[PDB]
Amino acid sequence: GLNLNTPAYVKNAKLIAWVADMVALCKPDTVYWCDGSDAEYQRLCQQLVDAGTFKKLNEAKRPNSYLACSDPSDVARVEDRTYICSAKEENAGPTNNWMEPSEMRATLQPLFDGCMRGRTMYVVPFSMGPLGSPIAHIGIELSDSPYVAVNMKIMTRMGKAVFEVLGTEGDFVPCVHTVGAPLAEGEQDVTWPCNKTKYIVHYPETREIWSYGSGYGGNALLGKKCFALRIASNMGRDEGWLAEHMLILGVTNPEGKKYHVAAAFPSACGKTNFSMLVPPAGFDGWSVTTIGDDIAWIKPAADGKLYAINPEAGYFGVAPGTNMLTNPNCMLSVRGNTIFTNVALTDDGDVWWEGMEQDAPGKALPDHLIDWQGKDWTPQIAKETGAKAAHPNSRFTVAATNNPALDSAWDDPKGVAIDAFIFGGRRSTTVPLVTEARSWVEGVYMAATMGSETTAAATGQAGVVRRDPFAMLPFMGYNMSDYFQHWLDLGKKLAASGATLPKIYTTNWFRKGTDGKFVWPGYGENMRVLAWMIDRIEGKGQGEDHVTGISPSYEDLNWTGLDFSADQFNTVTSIDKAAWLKELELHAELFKQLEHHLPKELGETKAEIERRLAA
Ligand SMILES: O=C(O)C(=O)CS(=O)(=O)O
Ligand SMILES: [Mn+2]
Repeated sequence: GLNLNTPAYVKNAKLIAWVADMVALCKPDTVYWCDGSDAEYQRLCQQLVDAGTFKKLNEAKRPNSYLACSDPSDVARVEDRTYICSAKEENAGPTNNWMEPSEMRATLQPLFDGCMRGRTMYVVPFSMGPLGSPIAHIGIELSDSPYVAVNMKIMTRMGKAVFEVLGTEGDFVPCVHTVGAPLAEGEQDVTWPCNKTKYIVHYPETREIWSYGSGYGGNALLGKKCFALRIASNMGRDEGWLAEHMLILGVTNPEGKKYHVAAAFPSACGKTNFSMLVPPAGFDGWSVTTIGDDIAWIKPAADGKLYAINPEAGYFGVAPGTNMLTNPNCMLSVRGNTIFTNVALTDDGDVWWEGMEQDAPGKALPDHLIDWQGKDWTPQIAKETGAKAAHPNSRFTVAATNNPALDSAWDDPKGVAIDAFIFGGRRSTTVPLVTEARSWVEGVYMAATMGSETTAAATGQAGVVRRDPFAMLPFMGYNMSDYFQHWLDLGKKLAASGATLPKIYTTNWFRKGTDGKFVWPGYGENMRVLAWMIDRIEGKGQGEDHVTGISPSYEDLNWTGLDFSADQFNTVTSIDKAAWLKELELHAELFKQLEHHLPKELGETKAEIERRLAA
C-alpha cells in the first residue's frame, strides 16, 4: 500500500490498519501525521497562505492571526444533509434524518473512492476532555483540509501526545473528512475547495463519522458537533451521562460564595456573550468566569450533585455583533493568535465586522473594506443595498486561554457542580424574561417544548420559529423522546440521594417591540436576572406564582445603574393568556410528532398549564 509515513510514536496496530484502509479508499497523493506543535501550526498556516486560503493579518494590529474566506455555498451547517444512521429508524427519531446504514454505506463509498486524489491526507489525533483524564475520549480525524488541521489544533487537544494515551490497545472514534474536490494532475486548485453535494453521516453502533463536501465549521471540525454531541449523546445514554449544548459559567457574589450554571441556548442565541458576562453597574464585588461556551458533558455523583466539564479547548464563536459593550472579554480574547473566517478586511490589514462600529469615533462605519466575497464595500454601498461586510455566520477561532475571564477550573477533569440549569430560545413574543420551574418534571417540560427563531448558523430561512428541544434539535444523537426520558430518569436518581435538585429556569432576552427592536437591553444587564437566580438558589429570593412557574417582581431585582421602569418590566414579565394558549397548541403538535416513547409526564404537565390558563 501507500507509504503512510507512520511516526515511531504510533504504537496502536488497529489504528494504523484503519488509516491504511482509509488511504486505500480515498487515495490521497501523500499522508501527513499532525504532531500538534506550534512549529507545525505555523508551517500549515504558511501553507494556507501560499494556497490563497489564508491572508495573514497585519502583525502590528492582530499578532499571529489569519483571515479565511469561504465559497458562498459553504458558510454554515447543512442540517438537511446531516444523518443519524442507526440500525433501526426508531433510534434516529423524528428530529433526525435517517437512512438504512447499508444503504448509506453504498451511497458514500463511490463519493469517498478517490476523493483525495491530488491532495494530502492529514491525520489529526485529538482528545475531547483533558489529556489522559478519566473522562476524556480520543478521536482521529483524517482530512484533506489543512484549514481543518489548524482549527482542530485550537479547538481540541491535538497531536502526538494523544498516542501516549492511546498506547497499543486504546480505542478511538474514527472520523473521515473530505472537501470532495479531487484534483487532476496539473489542475489548478481553488482557495476554498468544497462540493455542492454534502453529507455529514453518523453510524452510532460503530461510532463512525463520515463528512463529505464541506470545509466549514461544525460540518468539518468533527470533534465538536459530530463527536462531542451526536456520538457522545449515544454514549452517555448507555453509560449514565449527558452531552449537552450548554455553556458553563462560574459566578461569585460579594460574600464570596461561588455557584455554577449551565445554560442551553440555541446556535447564535447568546451563549458566548453570557458565558463571558461582565457584571454591570450596581454589581460591585461580583465576578463571572468561563468554563465553556458551547458543549458540556455532565454526570451525577454519589453525593447527589451533577458535575459538568467542557470537553473543547477553544471558542468557535459568531463574530458579528461582538464589541466592547456586548462582549469585551471576547474582544480581548481575539486580540491575537486567532483565525477569522468570512469577516471583512480593512485597508490596514486588520479585520472588521458589523457591530465593531459601536466602539468607533462617532460610531461610524469604516470608509472602505474588502468584504468576505472580495468585493469593495463602503458605507454608501451598505446604506443603499444593505450589503454585509462580514457574513452573518462569520467566525473567530481562538484558544480558551486567551479569555481574560477563564475560570481556573476550566480544564479540571473533576468538573464543577451545577447549581442551576437555564434554557432559552430566541422568541420575539410570548416567553417572559425569566421563570423558575416548580419541579424537575416541569423543568424538563420547559426544556422539551422550547421554541426559537432560526439563525444564520445553519442554511435556510432565518427568523422562523421552530421547536428546538434543549437547544439540541440539530445535535441529538438518538430519538428525542428517549432523551426526554433520560432527563426525567436523571432527576429521579439525584432525588433518591436526599439532595435538593438543581433548579431549572427559562429565559428570553429577545422580546421585540412594535419597531422590531429588543425591549430588554440584555448583554451585561442579563446579570440582573442571573443574580435573582443566585438569590433563589440561596433561598433568599422572593417570587410570584405565574402560569408557567415562579417569576420575580420588580422589587426582587437590583436596578442600580440601569434606567428600566416598572412598566417596561411588566411588559417583559406579563404572562399573556392568549399567546400561551397558542403556544400550548404548538406543544401538542410537537407531542404528536414525538408520540413514540414520549414520557407521560409531559402530557400531564401540559394539562396542568392548560388548567392554569383557563382559570
Ligand atoms: O451552530 C452552532 O451551534 C455552533 O456552535 C457552530 S458550528 O460548530 O456548528 O459551526
Ligand atoms: Mn453550538
